[PDB]
Amino acid sequence: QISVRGLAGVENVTELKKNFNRHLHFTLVKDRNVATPRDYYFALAHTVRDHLVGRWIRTQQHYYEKDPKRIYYLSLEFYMGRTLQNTMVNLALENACDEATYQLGLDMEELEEIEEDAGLGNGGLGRLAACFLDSMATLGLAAYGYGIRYEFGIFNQKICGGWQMEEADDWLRYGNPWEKARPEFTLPVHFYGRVEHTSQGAKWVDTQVVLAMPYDTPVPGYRNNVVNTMRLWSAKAPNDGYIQAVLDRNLAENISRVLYPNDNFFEGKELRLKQEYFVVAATLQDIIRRFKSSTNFDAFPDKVAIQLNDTHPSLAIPELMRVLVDLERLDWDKAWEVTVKTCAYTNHTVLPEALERWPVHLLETLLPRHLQIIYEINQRFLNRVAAAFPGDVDRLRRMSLVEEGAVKRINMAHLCIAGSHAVNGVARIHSEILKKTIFKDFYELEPHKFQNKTNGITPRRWLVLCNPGLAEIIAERIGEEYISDLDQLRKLLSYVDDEAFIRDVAKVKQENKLKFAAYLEREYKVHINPNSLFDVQVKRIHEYKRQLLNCLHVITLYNRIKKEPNKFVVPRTVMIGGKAAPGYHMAKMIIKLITAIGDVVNHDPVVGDRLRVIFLENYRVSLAEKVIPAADLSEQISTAGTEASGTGNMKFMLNGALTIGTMDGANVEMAEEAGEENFFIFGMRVEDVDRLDQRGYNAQEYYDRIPELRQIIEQLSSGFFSPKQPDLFKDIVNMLMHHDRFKVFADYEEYVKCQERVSALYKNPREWTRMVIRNIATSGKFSSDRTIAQYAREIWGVEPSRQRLPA
Amino acid sequence: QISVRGLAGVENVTELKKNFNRHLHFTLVKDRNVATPRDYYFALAHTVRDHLVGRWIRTQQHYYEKDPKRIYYLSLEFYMGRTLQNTMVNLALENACDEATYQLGLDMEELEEIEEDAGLGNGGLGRLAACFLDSMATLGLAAYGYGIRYEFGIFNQKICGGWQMEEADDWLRYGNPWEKARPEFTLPVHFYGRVEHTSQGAKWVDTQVVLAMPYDTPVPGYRNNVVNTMRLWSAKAPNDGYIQAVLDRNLAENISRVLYPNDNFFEGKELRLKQEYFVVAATLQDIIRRFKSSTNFDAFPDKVAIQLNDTHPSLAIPELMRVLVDLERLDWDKAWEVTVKTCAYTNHTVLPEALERWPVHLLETLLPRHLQIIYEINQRFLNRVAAAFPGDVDRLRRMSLVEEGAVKRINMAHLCIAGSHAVNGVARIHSEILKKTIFKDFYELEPHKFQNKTNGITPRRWLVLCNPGLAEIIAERIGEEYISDLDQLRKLLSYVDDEAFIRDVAKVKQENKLKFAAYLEREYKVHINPNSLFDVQVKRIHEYKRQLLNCLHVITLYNRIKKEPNKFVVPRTVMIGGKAAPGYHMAKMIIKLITAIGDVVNHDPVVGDRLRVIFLENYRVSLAEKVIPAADLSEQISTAGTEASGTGNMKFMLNGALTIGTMDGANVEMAEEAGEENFFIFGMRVEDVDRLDQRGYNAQEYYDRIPELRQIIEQLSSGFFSPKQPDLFKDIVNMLMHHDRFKVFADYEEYVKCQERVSALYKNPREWTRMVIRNIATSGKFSSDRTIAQYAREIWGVEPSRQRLPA
Ligand SMILES: N=C1NC(=O)[C@]2(O[C@H](CO)[C@@H](O)[C@H](O)[C@H]2O)S1
Ligand SMILES: N=C1NC(=O)[C@]2(O[C@H](CO)[C@@H](O)[C@H](O)[C@H]2O)S1
Ligand SMILES: *Cc1c(COP(=O)(O)O)cnc(C)c1O
Ligand SMILES: *Cc1c(COP(=O)(O)O)cnc(C)c1O
Repeated sequence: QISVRGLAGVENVTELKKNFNRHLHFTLVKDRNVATPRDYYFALAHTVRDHLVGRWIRTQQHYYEKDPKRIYYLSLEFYMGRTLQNTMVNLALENACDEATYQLGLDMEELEEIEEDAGLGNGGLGRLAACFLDSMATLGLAAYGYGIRYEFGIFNQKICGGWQMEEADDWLRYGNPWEKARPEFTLPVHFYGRVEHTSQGAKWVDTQVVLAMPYDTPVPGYRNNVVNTMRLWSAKAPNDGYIQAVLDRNLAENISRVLYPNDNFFEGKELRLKQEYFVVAATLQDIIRRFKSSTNFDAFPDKVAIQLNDTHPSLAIPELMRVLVDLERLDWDKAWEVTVKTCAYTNHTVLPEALERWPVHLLETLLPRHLQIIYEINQRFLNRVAAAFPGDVDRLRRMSLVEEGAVKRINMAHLCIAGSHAVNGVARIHSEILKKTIFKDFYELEPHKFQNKTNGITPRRWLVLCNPGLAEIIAERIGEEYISDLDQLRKLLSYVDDEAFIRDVAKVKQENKLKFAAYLEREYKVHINPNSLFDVQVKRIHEYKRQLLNCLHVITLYNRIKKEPNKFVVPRTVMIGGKAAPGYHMAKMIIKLITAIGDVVNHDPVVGDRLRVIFLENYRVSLAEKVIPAADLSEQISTAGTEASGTGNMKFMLNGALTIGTMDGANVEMAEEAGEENFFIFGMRVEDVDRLDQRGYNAQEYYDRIPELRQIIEQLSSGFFSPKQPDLFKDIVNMLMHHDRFKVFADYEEYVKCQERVSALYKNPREWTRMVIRNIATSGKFSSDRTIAQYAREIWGVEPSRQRLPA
Repeated sequence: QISVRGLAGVENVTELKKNFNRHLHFTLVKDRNVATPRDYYFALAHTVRDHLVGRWIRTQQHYYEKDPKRIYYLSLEFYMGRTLQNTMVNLALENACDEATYQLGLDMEELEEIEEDAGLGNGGLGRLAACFLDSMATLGLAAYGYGIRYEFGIFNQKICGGWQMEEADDWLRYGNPWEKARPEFTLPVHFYGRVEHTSQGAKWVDTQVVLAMPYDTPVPGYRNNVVNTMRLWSAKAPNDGYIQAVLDRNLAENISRVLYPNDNFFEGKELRLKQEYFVVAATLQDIIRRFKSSTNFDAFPDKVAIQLNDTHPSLAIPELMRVLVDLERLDWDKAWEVTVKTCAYTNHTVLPEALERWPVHLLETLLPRHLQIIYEINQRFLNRVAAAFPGDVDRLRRMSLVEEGAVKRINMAHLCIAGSHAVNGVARIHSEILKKTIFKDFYELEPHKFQNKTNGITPRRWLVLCNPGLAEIIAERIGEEYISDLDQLRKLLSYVDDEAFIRDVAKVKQENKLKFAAYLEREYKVHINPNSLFDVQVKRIHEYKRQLLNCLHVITLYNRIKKEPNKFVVPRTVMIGGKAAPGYHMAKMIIKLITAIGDVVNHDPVVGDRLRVIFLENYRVSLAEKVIPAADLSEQISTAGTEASGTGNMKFMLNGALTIGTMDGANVEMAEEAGEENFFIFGMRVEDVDRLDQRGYNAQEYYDRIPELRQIIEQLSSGFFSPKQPDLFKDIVNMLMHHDRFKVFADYEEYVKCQERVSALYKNPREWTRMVIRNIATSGKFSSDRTIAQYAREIWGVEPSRQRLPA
């Protein structure tokens, strides 16, 4: 149908139909009379998977022959979403499969909806790892993603009576056709025990053993025949009254059972620590095995890079030291040099509650030898600090890996900086914040370590896959090369006055909105005006992200309409979605507030179809692929200094929405790329937030001086949005008035004014679309191909390549 | 190579090689450079599995079109063993696959050894169900085996310091290529809750739900293109703080986690009761669904037969009543008629400790509605008894389903008899014992219900598969038809004086013994004389089976040699193997005694290679396939009246061993078929045991009057076989002298004398072999094809067929 989806060659289509029928018969053991839509999905998945296999085997043997430096991306989260369409896109099989399935009397898009998301992440950090794997494969890097194969991923969210309920995400229930179990590469992981000091050195003994069984998933590059591996570990009990002993195997296997559902919040639970060590211990043995199968560990950093995704895999540092010192018998100083040159650390947030600080008593019991190694690292590190800054005793305590207090804790971020040759933030403003505030001491000691690597998103999933209509009209003008060279979108600036292109851009958006409006009615029986401005905020629910600020604007619009009902206003559909961590009460109250506002606004006859408020249930990767292409306005409204980067922001920019946002995270760079005239910027800058903190934030001041704000708070308190439970939102009001860390009231006036300017521009379709074209055209910097190329050249010391392997 | 293994056609071999390479590449994602022997096994298994699929689909659609009466064999155990070779044998693919793999540079027998046993049974009862599935498919019956897919089967036995250690049988670790998950047929099973009585009847409410997910395994008939299904249920939690809630899903899923390892012993544990209801509830819903997809339940017994394998699935009776009365709204009397005509019950033992008697308080809590239905059944049943035998109040209490006492219990055997139209024992003597003793009251009320169905074994697995050499020399004389018509072996009687046949029979045995003697040295580094008489007792370790009587003989032989070292004796290798239930102390002591005797006997220089005692570790189906063909003497020495049938006995008879045995179980019929002159019969008959019980068994009498026996007991007590632990076997001696339920001493003299006659005959190879030929020739009755044909005609009301479906 459309060119960017590839060729539907007669032979290809014939062969796909044949192999589809083969799998339906031999693999699924079905015939067309009893086959369910799910059977058809699986037959297609197996058919597409067959085309990966040759390339996968050839890629891995190519790496063995050439022996390039290997990149190991360690993460507790990989938010992959669905795999079928992505694989077709990267293998240029989409049109052929569409044709093949059409000839068999099937609708391929219907089959695609059957696939479960691989929801092995919480949000942005997990999704970044997924985009990164795609870009590493597309750039021909010998890269491996290493993580945990959670039996249960991020919970499915149901909304009951306006409240979030959590349901287990049993994503493996029907099987996963993409993974290949590799039980032959099973490795032991040790826990507990004690340290014995001998003549030959330290020995870690009397441990409990859990087995780590790997499952490999292929990661195809974009039309380059490279297929890399994501290896995820699953916990298995070793095979050594009777019934209870067998049942108790569950205890060991619980390590890989479930993803911790906390976004930007540290929970110091033992099971989480076990997960972190489990992935690190299994992965490092695998790395070392692969390295030896190429004694001389001097060359280890030349053949191995380990990227630590946040501090979650920080135990890699002392584990690598443990193996090199206790098992390989290297001297400490040599082992340390190898470790530092091998490891690099990426920080993803400065929120204090997100920082991992593990109680010493936990490490003492679970990982006694690692604790010893951490103390040794700390002593040697602090000796360097003392030598560089003689007499500065407070710096010593500020920089220590060990935090003193009620309970002693290890600061894992400090461990990561000490043990890595490179430390990066994920957007320019964030990386500057790291050097100026939380890691200032470390920057002063080792400034060469500190870098920036601004985040990105893969344009395969986030344009070609989710928005083929837009990909096509772009390709019609500038060709297909931009899909793996997103900077080429700049060429679209010469079409900003092109009447045909303006018309096409606007038509594609309208089509996307109609499709999404239909999806809502079918799957959720809710009716929306497709001619309204689609105002979308989708991301995890958190105070710092300020869904509450959005809520205040929505209530402002509602109150203004009620005050002057017969005055024209630009119709809006305000869509908010995202999951709250199960134990985060305020986030759950925010979800309830949004639905409560919807209940009032959506049933007020005077409002009509001029304002609608919808809570998008179960926001996840597959839903992002639907809603983002349909959005007109992207809400990126975190308090300045809190969103390290954001990546949702980049997705909306690429898909033809305009952005209303603070100068926070990557928004700063997005505005810089597009021009501030083409961005709806409002609110405090970081410096303004600092000034307010110095004199003290008093929310009452804003309440006292802004009558429209006062009205809203009075409505909330009095039970306007909760008639039968008048005090339901008192916690929200109390927080806003007395304990608001994120200064919601301080940005309210500028936000509302800025939103009026959004409405003004939307009334002029042509100028709206021209500004959109200016955004899409300057979105190139935010390709994860650019991000990964920078990691490769500036941290890993390897050169990317766009050359293809033989098919 | 040999004809009974089928044709190796050039096209077949070419196609098998092609599909093998296809699976290695696409299914296993390997190439020949990195492929492990296990990968090669899986490639072959998938290749052979492909040939089942068409036949499997066609068989099931054939049953749908013809709508024959369906047979449902309900069992908690299916001891399947390995599947690869069996499938090849039944599809006539063995030689073709051997050729194909040979041309690829692989040894097929080596690949076969990689497959794990499906050890979903304890021993004889579980293996009977497996043989029965094979025969039902071979006889073209529309039959389904229904059970539980245990994650862990019968434990792997290791011997450490002469003691049994148990290891978890993680049989699914590398995957099971034979099964197909059918998540679309998942069914809810209910537990706990309470009964509510309404105007519309009883309602079972507030239950906890566990999901039952079926996995289907194909069961191929012998070269008839029939492929039936064994459906095994796996327990799954439904999808509805957070972390602990997810982890607690394990509790529901524990139902299908592990096989209870008790052989002939009832353990009244709640988890076991849950397993029993789980299989029954899921299976009956599946049966009813299939029945409705052909309201009028009058025809239910014409289209459905349910065979209860022991009392383990006895809850089928009240569950069927529950569904018919509570859900389908049939009146009680009609529901009962349907239930009785649908259900039939097979009793497998009379040992009192094996009988299921469930505490009422357990049923009350777990299955409150079933308890109510059981009481109602009991009241109506006892009203019939009272009417038939007026005034006989003791009969009423003897026949009650409810047993009074300290704890009230339900007698599940009584429930089964009341609710079934047919009750059978498993050998003629056993069925007579049922009518004369334990179910005498029931027989008097309903004599028409009571039947015999003498057990059998499948000659596919137990001759063609495990002993191709013997199958071939038989086929050379009388053709191949005997493999599905075992009565044709009678034709071998006309070769009993044929010098060539005598030579061939003896050569095949010698070859089997050499092969097994080699297996011992390779896998267990133990050296045995292959010219010795192979004296084998393999079966679960139990007092009633009297491994101890064997031990007494072995020590007698040893003492006689030590007394007259330079006298000639027929050399023997005495092999004993089998598992003990983990909580059965005496059985574990027996294993320790056997190894302790071996330690002394095997290292005594004066004995030399004249006597060896070996404990066969980890006795299981795959080991039975090796040792049984190598055996000369089969030990079947249970106390008369205790072994309901035995089936190991039949396996040895078919494979050219002579039998030393009591007149117990099927031994009686085996002796009857072969002639008592061709059997080594010894010991008390049932009537003799009864006489001894009447006057009281005094073991001291035998100790006092048999000096050879006295010496052995003195050796045991004094520490001759345990120097460093002199009193190790005091429990054994104490039991033998004072608390021996199985009268070991009473059969000692006759056993030893009988064993002397065995040795005498073995010294005359020609006459030994002629007697062997007379056994093999009369083994036809003990084909499970004969057994199943009798079930079909006399219980299920269906006609077997040897006609083949189209290929
Ligand atoms: N636990 C986190 N989750 C995120 O999304 C974080 O990482 C993302 C990827 O770098 C960033 O874009 C987000 O700003 C940050 O909150 S940190
Ligand atoms: N729990 C049991 N295990 C058996 O082997 C039993 O059933 C077999 C099959 O009918 C019989 O051959 C055995 O004699 C009997 O012990 S009963
Ligand atoms: C991109 C993405 C995120 C991150 O969005 P932000 O707005 O940057 O927080 C979260 N969840 C999903 C499902 C995503 O696709
Ligand atoms: C046949 C068989 C049995 C039953 O043997 P008996 O001697 O009848 O108790 C037990 N275990 C296995 C593995 C078998 O193959």
